Amino acid sequence: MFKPLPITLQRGALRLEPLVEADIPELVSLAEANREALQYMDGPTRPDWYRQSLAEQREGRALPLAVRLGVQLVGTTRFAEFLPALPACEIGWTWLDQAQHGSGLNRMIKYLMLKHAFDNLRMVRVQLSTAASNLRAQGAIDKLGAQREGVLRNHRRLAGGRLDDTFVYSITDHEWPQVKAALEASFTG
Amino acid sequence: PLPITLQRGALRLEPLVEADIPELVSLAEANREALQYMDGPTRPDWYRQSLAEQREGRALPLAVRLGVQLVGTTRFAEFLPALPACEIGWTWLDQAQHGSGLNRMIKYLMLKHAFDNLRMVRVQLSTAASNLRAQGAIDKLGAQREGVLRNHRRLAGGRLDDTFVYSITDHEWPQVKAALEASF
Repeated sequence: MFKPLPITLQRGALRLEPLVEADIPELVSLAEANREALQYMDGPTRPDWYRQSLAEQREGRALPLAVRLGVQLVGTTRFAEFLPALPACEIGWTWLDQAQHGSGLNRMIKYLMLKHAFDNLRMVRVQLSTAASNLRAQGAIDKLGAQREGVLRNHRRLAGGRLDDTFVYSITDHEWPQVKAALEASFTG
Repeated sequence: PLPITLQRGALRLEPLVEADIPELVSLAEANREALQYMDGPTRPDWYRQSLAEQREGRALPLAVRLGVQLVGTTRFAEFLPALPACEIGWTWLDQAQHGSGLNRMIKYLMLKHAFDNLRMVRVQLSTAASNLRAQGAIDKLGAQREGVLRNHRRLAGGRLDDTFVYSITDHEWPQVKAALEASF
């Protein structure tokens, strides 16, 4: 019996709050201005993508989050692919407005969600995955301390519809205390 | 995903229906011993769960018949419609078919349907890291190990275990098909 509940996470001006329908126009618009950075995820420029993340939430298959800095929307991320009997999930489907590319915002987001996943939901496993072609995301997930677990062939389509492989990484609950220590050792006080 | 009938001589795979569940549960209870894991074949809700996913477009569970006789079940699940891709698994057969090769011909029929009818680019298979038997059967299919997912499943007694994930791409399918055919 695992049922995910809505969560807001904060640190300073950074707030992760449950995605609602009233956010979709602004997020779609911001994603479109970030079209070229989104070449490795197919969906964030279409309104349907956010409606389907809300549908999955309605069946308790996801907790999609809007990312705000102060008042302004800045992007999205989600917990998803719940394995309720473990419990396990996946974190990803993240994008940020290019004004935040390289400020440690992405790493702070993964930290907040990882901590919530392991410390509060007692996940035994958090999966992270990305396109085989998305080298930047592979390096950021490695620096998280996740371990690559495999490469799934012909497993996703990029923005043009080209077939790509998927790199799959995970953190287990027993290694999380070490991962957590190293992540918080990396944050500016 | 849509209902469908796959056949090969006496072997027939057809969509699972609620009316088959009593006989399948009963037949698995006669094979209780031979089912360490999985958890499922003795539980009617395990079958109804798969029927429910089918109404949501997420699984295609099949009754396995030899002639008119129900001998087991198997399914397609984990659909990725944009690729398209899926997983085949959740197979069990009563012990009269143990070591008879029916398992591999079932996989042959299912893999044919996924690649040659549905034109999938990826068929996934997986098993517990502790299930050495199922690993050897998957190897002999020619499926290539792709990943080891840690803490990815609970075994029948509840303990955490890793999952070995394998796949067959569409380009490997010709050779997989020929090697399956040669072994019949």
